[PDB]
Amino acid sequence: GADNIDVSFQTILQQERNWAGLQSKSLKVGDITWSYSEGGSSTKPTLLLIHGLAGSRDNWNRVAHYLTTNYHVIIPDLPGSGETIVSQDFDYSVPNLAEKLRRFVEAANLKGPIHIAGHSLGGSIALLYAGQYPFETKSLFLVDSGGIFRSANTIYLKDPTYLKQLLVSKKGDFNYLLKQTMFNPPFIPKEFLQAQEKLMINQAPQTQKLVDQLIALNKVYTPDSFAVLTKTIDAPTLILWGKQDKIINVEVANELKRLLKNAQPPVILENVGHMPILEAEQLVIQQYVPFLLKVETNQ
Repeated sequence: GADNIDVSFQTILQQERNWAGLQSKSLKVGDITWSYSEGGSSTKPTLLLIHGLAGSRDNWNRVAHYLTTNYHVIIPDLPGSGETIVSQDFDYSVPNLAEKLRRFVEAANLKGPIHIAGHSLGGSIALLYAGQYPFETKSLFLVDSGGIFRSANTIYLKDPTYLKQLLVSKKGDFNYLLKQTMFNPPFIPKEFLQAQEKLMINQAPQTQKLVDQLIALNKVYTPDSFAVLTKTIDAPTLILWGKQDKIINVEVANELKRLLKNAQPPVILENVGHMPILEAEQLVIQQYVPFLLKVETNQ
């Protein structure tokens, strides 16, 4: 008819980043070409936002929109995601992702203690970063974070081989993934869903490598190992969960609270799944902005 919309999905992503007050940047650090979003004034406190498995920097756009006015926001595409380029034989283990993220923070010249937020696998990376670089970590915000828990009660945590069922490798897989990761998914036009699914299918060989590394990491380390790591983290911490999270059960939020010395009581969002940053961004910001103000005042 007379009202056809003809647009590239990449142009849509560009417009959403602009709406969030972000611009796309690139930085070569060793053998990695990092793709990242950056917003806000360099005079403002630095915030590093870390996405999860098979995600991308754009997962944080809805939340970042509320932070780029008063904060200096940095959102990288991790190896295996978005436009970040790595070697064909890259090491996708969580320890290597945390160490290479530190090299990126250094090369991006983001000095002093920085506020760090992590979603899902991003939360696991944020925890390792906070433990290895405590004087470089101003605060921690864990959104349905991974880890190795005694209170684990999902098939994905009990046997990470089940993470292979969440891989997007063929048409229709993205709809299956959304049904497992979200309880209140946002509005996603069918045409946008299909475009996003295709990008994930293109990254599938890398996601498979990440998953295999995660399976091997879970065989090596235990909840005892995780307790040793969390014992070393003194950073003030905010924990937020979706009550309906099918990937990492909500009981784990209380375990993280018990394990982290300076963690606040967890925020549990009713009718929200594993991705509050896309399912309830205004409710996430309602908690995170007063937390950041409190940490800034106490410093």
